[PDB]
Amino acid sequence: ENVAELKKSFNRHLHFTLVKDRNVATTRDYYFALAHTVRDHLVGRWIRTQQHYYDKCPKRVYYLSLEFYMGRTLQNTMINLGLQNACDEAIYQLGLDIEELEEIEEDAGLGNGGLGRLAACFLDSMATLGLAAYGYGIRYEYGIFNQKIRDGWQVEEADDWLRYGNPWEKSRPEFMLPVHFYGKVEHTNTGTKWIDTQVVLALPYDTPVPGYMNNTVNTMRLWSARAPNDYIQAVLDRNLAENISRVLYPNDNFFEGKELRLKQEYFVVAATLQDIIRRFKASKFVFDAFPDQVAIQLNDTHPALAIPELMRIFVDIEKLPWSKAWELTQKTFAYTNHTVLPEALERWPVDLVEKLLPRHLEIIYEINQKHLDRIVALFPKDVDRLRRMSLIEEEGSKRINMAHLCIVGSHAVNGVAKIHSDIVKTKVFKDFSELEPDKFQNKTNGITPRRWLLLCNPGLAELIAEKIGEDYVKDLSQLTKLHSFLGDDVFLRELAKVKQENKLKFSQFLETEYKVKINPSSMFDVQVKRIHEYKRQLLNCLHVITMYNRIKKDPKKLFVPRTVIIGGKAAPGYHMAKMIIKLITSVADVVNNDPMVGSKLKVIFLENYRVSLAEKVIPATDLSEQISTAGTEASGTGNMKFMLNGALTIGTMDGANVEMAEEAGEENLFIFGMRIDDVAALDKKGYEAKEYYEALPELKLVIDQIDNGFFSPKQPDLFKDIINMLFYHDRFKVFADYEAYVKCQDKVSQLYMNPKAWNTMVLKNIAASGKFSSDRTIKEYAQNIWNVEPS
Amino acid sequence: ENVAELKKSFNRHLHFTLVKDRNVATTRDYYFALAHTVRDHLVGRWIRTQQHYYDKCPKRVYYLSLEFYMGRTLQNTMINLGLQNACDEAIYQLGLDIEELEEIEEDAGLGNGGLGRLAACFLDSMATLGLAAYGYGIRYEYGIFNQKIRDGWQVEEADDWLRYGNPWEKSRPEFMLPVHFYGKVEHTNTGTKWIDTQVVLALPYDTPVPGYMNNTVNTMRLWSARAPNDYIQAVLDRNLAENISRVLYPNDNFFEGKELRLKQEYFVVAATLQDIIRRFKASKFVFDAFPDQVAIQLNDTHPALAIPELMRIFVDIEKLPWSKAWELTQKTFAYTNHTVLPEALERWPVDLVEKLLPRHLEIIYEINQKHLDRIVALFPKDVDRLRRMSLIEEEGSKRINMAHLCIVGSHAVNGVAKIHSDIVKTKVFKDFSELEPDKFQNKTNGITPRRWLLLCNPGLAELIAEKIGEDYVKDLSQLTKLHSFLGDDVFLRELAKVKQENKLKFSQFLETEYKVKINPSSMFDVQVKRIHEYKRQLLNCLHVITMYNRIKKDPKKLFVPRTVIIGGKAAPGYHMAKMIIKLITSVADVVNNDPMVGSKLKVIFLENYRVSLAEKVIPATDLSEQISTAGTEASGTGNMKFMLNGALTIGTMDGANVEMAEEAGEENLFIFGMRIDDVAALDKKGYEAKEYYEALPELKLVIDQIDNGFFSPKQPDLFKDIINMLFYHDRFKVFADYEAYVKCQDKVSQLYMNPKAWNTMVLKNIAASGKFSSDRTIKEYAQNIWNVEP
Ligand SMILES: O=C(N[C@@H](Cc1ccccc1)C(=O)N1CC(C(=O)O)C1)c1cc2cc(Cl)ccc2[nH]1
Ligand SMILES: Cc1cc2nc3c(=O)[nH]c(=O)nc-3n(C[C@H](O)[C@H](O)[C@H](O)CO)c2cc1C
Ligand SMILES: *Cc1c(COP(=O)(O)O)cnc(C)c1O
Ligand SMILES: *Cc1c(COP(=O)(O)O)cnc(C)c1O
Ligand SMILES: CC(=O)N[C@@H]1O[C@H](CO)[C@@H](O)[C@H](O)[C@H]1O
Repeated sequence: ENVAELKKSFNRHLHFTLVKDRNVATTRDYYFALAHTVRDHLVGRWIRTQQHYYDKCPKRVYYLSLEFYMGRTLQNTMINLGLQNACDEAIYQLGLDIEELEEIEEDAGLGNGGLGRLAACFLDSMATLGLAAYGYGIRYEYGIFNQKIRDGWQVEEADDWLRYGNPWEKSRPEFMLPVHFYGKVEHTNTGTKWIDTQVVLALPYDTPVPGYMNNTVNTMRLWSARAPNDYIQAVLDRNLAENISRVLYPNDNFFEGKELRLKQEYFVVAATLQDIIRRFKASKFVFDAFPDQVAIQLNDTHPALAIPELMRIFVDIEKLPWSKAWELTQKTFAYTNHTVLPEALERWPVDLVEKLLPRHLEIIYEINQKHLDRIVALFPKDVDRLRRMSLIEEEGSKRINMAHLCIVGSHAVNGVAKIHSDIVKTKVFKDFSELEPDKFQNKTNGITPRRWLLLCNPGLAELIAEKIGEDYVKDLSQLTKLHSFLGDDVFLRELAKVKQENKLKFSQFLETEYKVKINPSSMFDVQVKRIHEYKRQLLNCLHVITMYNRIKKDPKKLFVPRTVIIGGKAAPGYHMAKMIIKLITSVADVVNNDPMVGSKLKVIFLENYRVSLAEKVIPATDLSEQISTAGTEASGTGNMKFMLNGALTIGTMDGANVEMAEEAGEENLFIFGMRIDDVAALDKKGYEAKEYYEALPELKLVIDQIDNGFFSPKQPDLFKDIINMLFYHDRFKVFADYEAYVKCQDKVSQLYMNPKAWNTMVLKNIAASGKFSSDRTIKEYAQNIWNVEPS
Repeated sequence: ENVAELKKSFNRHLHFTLVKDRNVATTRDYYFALAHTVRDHLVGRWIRTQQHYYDKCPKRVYYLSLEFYMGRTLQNTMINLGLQNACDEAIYQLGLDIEELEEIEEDAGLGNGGLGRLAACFLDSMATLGLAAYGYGIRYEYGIFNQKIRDGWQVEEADDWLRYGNPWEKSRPEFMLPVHFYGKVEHTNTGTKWIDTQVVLALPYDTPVPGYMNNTVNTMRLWSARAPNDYIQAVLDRNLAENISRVLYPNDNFFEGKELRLKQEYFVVAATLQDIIRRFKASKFVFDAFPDQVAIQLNDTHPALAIPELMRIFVDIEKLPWSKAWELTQKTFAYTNHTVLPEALERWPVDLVEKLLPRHLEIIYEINQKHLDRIVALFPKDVDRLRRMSLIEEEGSKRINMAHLCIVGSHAVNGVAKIHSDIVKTKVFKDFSELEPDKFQNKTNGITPRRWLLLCNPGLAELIAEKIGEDYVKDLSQLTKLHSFLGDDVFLRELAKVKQENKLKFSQFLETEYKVKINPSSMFDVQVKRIHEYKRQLLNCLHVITMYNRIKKDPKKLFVPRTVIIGGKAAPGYHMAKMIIKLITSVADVVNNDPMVGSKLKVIFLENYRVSLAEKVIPATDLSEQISTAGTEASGTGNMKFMLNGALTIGTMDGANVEMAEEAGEENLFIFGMRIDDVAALDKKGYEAKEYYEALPELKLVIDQIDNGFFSPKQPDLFKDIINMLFYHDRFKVFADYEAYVKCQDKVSQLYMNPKAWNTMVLKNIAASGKFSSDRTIKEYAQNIWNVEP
């Protein structure tokens, strides 16, 4: 009945929408035909959901982020709507392979990593929980670049994801808005005027966000820059305004103070706030109840400008008195802190802001005066306190500390993991938290069980549902029921078979994609995340070389075989990250082609790591590498995906790793290396990498091989830069955790030789992953920050 | 496809396609819902038509043009498909106004004027005649600019026609192709290689072209430039390649040798030829029969590069020997000449071509040598003949004469009107026509009766069909049957009522759009075409001022009232055209606000003249101004639209105007002024505008008022530039035709006072318009140049 109508709709779309028949249709046409067939099932509910929010007017949540790492939409939509099985059958009956059609879809890679994926995971949870929430960002013409490996090096290729069209976005021409830039401030008797500005239009594109089996369809609104309204040159120059939403800055945890980036931040903030204000004034709910109807979450400081923009609107446009506007503003905004790394901190030079946003610079100054006046009144003698709490930094050049603007403009500030939120509250912003202790909170990150379990690992989800029901999908805490099977050998072998099939499926991937032959029974050791010195795939590379030498030493020694996979993109300007990639492809080349090691150890640099590819490798993983230096990874989410999918974790007591051990029992994770306190002690005492290289014979060998050209014969000093940083500038102490790491790694393999105990531990991990659902994360945000409830 | 199912489809699209309901839908959503509803009716026939061409493999026609002035598509499609009445009813039942929805659609203004509209009219006729024809152009992101009038001056606004989406285009991703630029030529032992080039991808977008009531749906394929595959800057720099299809050059009859324009020309040529070759090799058809399967018409010299590109492909890629390739090339191409005006002539500097297209420059040189060798062999003593017939001009800087390249690479060359084709053949290219007399031809232009009668003037089409049947739609020569009603007073009054209702409808337009109050019973005097010194709306402006003074002179004099309308866009760099516009808005301001003239004379500068707006004003017109200097307007097509729609013509013996008099009887048109020979005689003898200003008292007054600030008090010398050109540099002799013009105009008004005789003449015009159908034009092209059949 349903299968029949689905095949009918597909043929209808292929004909009328793609203008094709079965003899001339391309694979891309079949994908689009299916996408349209599935898309139609979203319309009724999307209209009803948005209409419901208008009628019953519940408090609305607006997740304002410069990034939304959404991945592919077809499968996700089919699943949340309960149409996957019917569609799978419809496509099969028509003689096609749904998997092939699914591969046609481009990832919507409008994010760099964890930050943009958290936003994506949050949209899915907010819809599944039935909250009146909206995602607001920029519709980048180009997302995170596609990565290629040339002569072992990363090469960037433009990610032209819209070239063939996106059936999942809906232009909303009637809501276009003008955004202002430059110009000059004019203080009149009717109020202050921001005049002589250049205008860039913002056209919003709505993408539906289907809740998991609940008839709710929320919206993700992305803005695209358009020019307003020598002739030829004047028309070509329209490219200049449209360049604002042209490309996503491909840096993870790195502030790049480019003027264009500033424009993107203001662009999305101005369009968004105007749209929210307009929706408020049409709600039939004059802004007294604004914050009882509106909640705006600042995802990192990127949209910090939203604070003085709201004030600008309230004061300059709506004519509200400063005091009242300031109060509403704080009740409206909440700020989420995502990192304590110095290079990620946004500090915009007042000069640049003055030229681009002169009125906003005056507003920020005013906020700062009112702010410092309060502090001067309570702590008179304390002069330096004012210096430390100011939104303005006069170090060399004067600049705005965006993080401080976010704190004073918000009623709630949160970190993303216990350890991180603690550091944010008591160390980094001690001066602020002391004054307003109730302001700072923690909201441990999470991942959505739909995309990261049900979609990416159907085999595992089925096994679990077979044993404990399907309720866990909407309430992952349900996974603890998996404990009852701890001594169940048949279940443990079923668990091990699912993982075995994931590995085989992914092995097929690696062999067609890459030269090398993979040992499907080897242990899959994986580290996939953005290349960073702080995340240390370098430390991992030190271990791979160690295992290499060891085999070369004693060839016939009983060695648990491994397929080591390291994948991730480096920001374009990050030289060390790029050197580390080359170092890894070099090592692999030597290991994979050495006859004495052969099928014992294989190394793969998984290129173009991205959301759709994460969905493949993660379910096939046995060992998840989460080895950042303690105190560096604010939270992490990749660690959670691997835990939910049956992999054991080797890592430090950092970010959310700590809470994973808490939930699963430290004994059921391979924790190692320095802890927050240990890195501190070492810092005070002073770190000298040279000493470990001295003490550690296995390390000295690894290092001498790198620095001598053993892994770059034609370029003997190619890795000279890596050697120098490690010996004289390693802020992340690679050599200091090397011994504990290799020791920890040895124990992992020992446990791997015992299938029954390895799988018993995996079970304890999966049964303990319930806390890491973004459904739980969102619930806490909802009741402790946004003050909202399901609809 | 009746009313109930049409309303159903509309609601379905509004819901699933526009994601709306009746309470939140916008007017734009309603337009799109209807467009999609109508579009669906094209799919079956479009797939079957293209499939038919593959199976039965008839010789195909490819109209290669840098311009396609298509206008709006909804109404046209509804009409050619016989769905207009049903849709009209469906939309009405749903509580909407189809006229309002139709106004939402943007014109597809991918052309400047006559040249691009001729291409558009040809696509409609080729589909109605059932020919296997394709239109190949560039999908400009921006078409001809939208014109605004600020402080009486034209201002240009970007024509962002794709902003909200084009439901009539279909991306054809599987046929994307790479186009090459720059690089360098490498002569090897395996053949010549064009290497180290930069690549720009070309993605084609197909638009259906429905034939009139015949199940045929052809294709118009437009190419869009896309880049292949410091980081941020590198991605932004992708804008540079995509800039190739960014904007239409807004010049009419004017060559602007900009490098970007050269890129556009090669771009469309390279993508098009590769696509045609590929389709040829898949036809199930050896390039021996290539020209028996392919015909490529060069619309003006703009795609001239297609000749050495085809050769490049045949020789460098397909490895054919030069002689064989050259033969197939000539049998493939045919060239159409659209103008004899010097500023429109394409002469690209060999330097620029050398850098951008080094391999094509070598090919053009080779063609020129083989060409001159032939001429040297037949006319040894004649040295200067070689200089005159060369594709290369060494005057100052060396440059390529694109027109000469088109002549030698084509087997047929045609003009667009008898008088023009004659000049092209015997005067301009005498050296070539003498050698190959059979090469040069004429193919008088035409307009499609669908868009230009049935669509734009439903009232007239109905009246005609009521009296002589509907066969005239597909065979306009049928209009001669209208003669039988020449003495029929009731028919003549019915004819006059249709024109009366057009005027009222358009008057509603002019009053809401413009301040002024219009006399619906006044004579609508109209001149709408691109602003050009050669088209002379200036001469027209001299007459308006004349009528003005006359009224001021004798207020109570019996004067047939007029609503004078002049509209058109000036190219951005054309200073004189812009000055003339300002001069016209200035005059209007004075006339329209002068209490002594009042409702006697009103002047309007119809802004943003374009295809959809032509469809409104043309049917409402009584008098059509076709007054270019004799010998300047190669043909004209606006003249034909007005004739088919019931307007009388006042004009010179130029372009197709001459043939209009031939068909309708010179007596039934208001011809005047110098003729081709008269302008020549005056040229030899020397023209001195000062003498007419001397002799003509009415003229002297007009001129003194202009030059003294009567029409620009705050800027007394504002029109100084206009005065100078008219006295010392008027290549188009405005003062010389002024007297004959005003005299001719006086007679027009005299005939207008006699409704029965005016309408009797209009009837003789309409009944004689059959020759000007583009169906007849295409039939002649098909049997005498392309050698193709339905
Ligand atoms: O564009 C059409 N369908 C659309 C269908 C579509 C819509 C959204 C996403 C993917 C596909 C189409 O093919 N594309 C939009 C993409 C782009 O903008 O690049 C590609 C279309 C159907 C049709 C049918 C007729 Cl009869 C005439 C013109 C037509 N265009
Ligand atoms: C038929 C014709 C077309 C012209 N088109 C243009 C044009 O498109 N742009 C421009 O800048 N000038 C144009 N001109 C003006 C020309 O370049 C030159 O400036 C004047 O003719 C010198 O008086 C045109 C002139 C003529 C006669
Ligand atoms: C989850 C995810 C990340 C974040 O990974 P971490 O290891 O937690 O930094 C990055 N990239 C992609 C594509 C992801 O799916
Ligand atoms: C037909 C047409 C033209 C050509 O008119 P002429 O009077 O022949 O110059 C130019 N522009 C538009 C919009 C047209 O419809
Ligand atoms: C170069 C150019 O645009 N020429 C124009 O071509 C059209 C189409 O043939 C003619 O009707 C017109 O008189 C002529 O001015």
